[PDB]
Amino acid sequence: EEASSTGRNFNVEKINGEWHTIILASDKREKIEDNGNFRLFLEQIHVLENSLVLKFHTVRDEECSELSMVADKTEKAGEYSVTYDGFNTFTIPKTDYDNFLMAHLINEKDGETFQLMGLYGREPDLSSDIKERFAQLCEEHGILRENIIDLSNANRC
Ligand SMILES: CC[C@@H](C)c1nccs1
Repeated sequence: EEASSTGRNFNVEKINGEWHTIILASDKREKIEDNGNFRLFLEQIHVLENSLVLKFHTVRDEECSELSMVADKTEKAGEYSVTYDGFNTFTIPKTDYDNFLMAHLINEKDGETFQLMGLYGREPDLSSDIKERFAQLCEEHGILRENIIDLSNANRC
């Protein structure tokens, strides 16, 4: 079972748990890049009453650093915000709770805006079909093949 966060049938409860950064794509590649700060490796989701705790790490030349953020429930169902290098809101366009998770986020800081999508898996790697499916969704959001980065095997600390 597939579900949207927007969807009337979404069980947030099941987003809970261990997740993995498999692919990131941005509108602004630099964010996704080597010393970029949207370059985050999801570690786990702890679902809360109205919030979500996301613990991730960042990696500057193979050394990792742990970071936890609290995204909260905005008024719009399935959507949340979190304050990070400006103001961010995100949704989960697609998930199957047990294997993959796809996100869509909107960073808006100082009048400047950028789009970021990610493919997260329950395991460090997902199939080429998913990556591909994840790849056609980004194209429909205006992000090109040169803007998608597969972190599937660098996602390990
Ligand atoms: C900053 C929030 C981005 C990176 C995401 N984390 C997991 C769901 S969306």
